[PDB]
Amino acid sequence: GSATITQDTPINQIFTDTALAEKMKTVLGKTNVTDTVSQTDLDQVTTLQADRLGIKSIDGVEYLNNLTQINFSNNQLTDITPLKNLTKLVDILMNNNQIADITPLANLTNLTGLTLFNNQITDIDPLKNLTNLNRLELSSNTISDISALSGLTSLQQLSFGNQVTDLKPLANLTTLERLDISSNKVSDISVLAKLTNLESLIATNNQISDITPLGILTNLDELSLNGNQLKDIGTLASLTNLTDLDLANNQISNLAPLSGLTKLTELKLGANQISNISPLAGLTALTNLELNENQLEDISPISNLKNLTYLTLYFNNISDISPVSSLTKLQRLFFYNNKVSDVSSLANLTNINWLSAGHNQISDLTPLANLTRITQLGLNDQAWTNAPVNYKANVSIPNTVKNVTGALIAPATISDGGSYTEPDITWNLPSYTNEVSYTFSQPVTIGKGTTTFSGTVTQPLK
Ligand SMILES: [Ca+2]
Repeated sequence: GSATITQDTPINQIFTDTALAEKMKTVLGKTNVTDTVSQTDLDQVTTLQADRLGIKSIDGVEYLNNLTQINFSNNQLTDITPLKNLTKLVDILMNNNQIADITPLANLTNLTGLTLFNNQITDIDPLKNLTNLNRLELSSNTISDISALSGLTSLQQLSFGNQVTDLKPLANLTTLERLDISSNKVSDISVLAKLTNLESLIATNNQISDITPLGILTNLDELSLNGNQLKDIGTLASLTNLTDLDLANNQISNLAPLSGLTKLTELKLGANQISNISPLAGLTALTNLELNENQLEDISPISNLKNLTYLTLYFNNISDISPVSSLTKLQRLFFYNNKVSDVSSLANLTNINWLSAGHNQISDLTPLANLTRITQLGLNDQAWTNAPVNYKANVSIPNTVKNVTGALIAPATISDGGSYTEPDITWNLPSYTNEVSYTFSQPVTIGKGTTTFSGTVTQPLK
């Protein structure tokens, strides 16, 4: 159960990997990799921090019999056979290698922490007797079967991926406080109802539609179900200790179950089917609210959310952005891809650092002029259609497009051979045309944020 050298031996004949030898030379207090070391020298090494060293082999590590902690994360390891007898090991950090075979860990029963995420592990049967584990991190592997976890009843933190469908091996792991099952193939989370000490559940990018198992998990303070197939979230009414909730990328329309979750400070509901946010009006502790990619038109319920610093509303059908004027603390406001044609209500949101409002109907930047704390800005690709007008071989309309300074922005292009003499855009149309149009395109900076303010304007002809 111990590898030893019988005579003093050069470091580079024990640690055959170039990078590891160089590291061990420093650890062992030698001045060259050809210098000899004794077994006594080797016996004094109890921890090894050898992360991000370009190590391809840990050959030699078997002679460090007294190791209790190792970090070989972010290397190029495949074979970990040298660990097989290092039974004093308590903690291993070995994420971000190319390890597939973890059979060498099977007898390391004093392990309490094991980090193996970002490897090429499928078979975790070697973990089954590591019952003193309190932390096990296996995300971003190719695990499809977690049967081996079923006896790891001291686990407090667990993550794994990326093939799992059957979570039933978790049933007896009631010591679990933090679980991350992101990026698996799970639909059935019934077993989670047994994990009543869970405080944090991250279950993103799965196939979950039924969350009724969560009903009794009232110790949850953090929950993420981003990227599933949720619609009915009635169960969440029970989870009154939630402070951070992510339900983005689902099919939710009815937010009433959230209305009593008044300890929420962060609520992420992007990419759902929400047309009404009245149930959020009482959630006044919210600082971060995401409502992008929904069916919103009216947003007046945000008016009471006075502590909002961050707000997303992009990809809705909002005409009236003005409720955001109630949010003095607002720092980031994204509402690109809406129908907003007036930003006058933003003029006093002096704390805004990030304003992103492309793909609206904005023609006049002057209300933004005193937003000098802006450091990121987006104003691309406005588009709108004027009220119809009566054809006319000779047709003329005024330019309304204003930069942040108040200056008119000259058209960049004009359709149907049309021309510009400030402020008039003038066409000569041989015969009847159903529409004419023009574009503008103006780089602009406010504060330190730079963008191009641009658009395409369509003029119907009757
Ligand atoms: Ca927070």
